[PDB]
Amino acid sequence: ADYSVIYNFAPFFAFKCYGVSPTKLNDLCFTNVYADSFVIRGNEVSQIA
Amino acid sequence: ADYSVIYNFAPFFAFKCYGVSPTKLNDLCFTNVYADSFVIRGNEVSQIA
Ligand SMILES: *[C@@H]1O[C@H](CO)[C@@H](O)[C@H](O)[C@H]1NC(C)=O
Repeated sequence: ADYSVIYNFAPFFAFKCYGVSPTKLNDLCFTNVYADSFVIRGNEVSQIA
Repeated sequence: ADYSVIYNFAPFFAFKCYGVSPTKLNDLCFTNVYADSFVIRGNEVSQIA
């Protein structure tokens, strides 16, 4: 997993991580990763938390 | 030093201060001030910390 290339795919501003830090994702080793994708409204982004 | 005129020079939103507060900068008296200027990408601003 190379998390330093994600910035080259989408025009977002910054991550928002809860249990870890965005800069420390290149050192830890996990068991499985899951990715969920969808489209919502502008003011409903704060509800994903 | 008058830090209330800085808002009239650049179209930024707000300060981001770490050791002090932006509203209390008119009272303290320092020894020297340094200013560094450059241009970076949009998503690399969060790395200046
Ligand atoms: C720096 O500040 C103004 C904005 O108030 C800018 O338009 C201009 O390039 C500079 N000021 C002058 C007098 O040139």
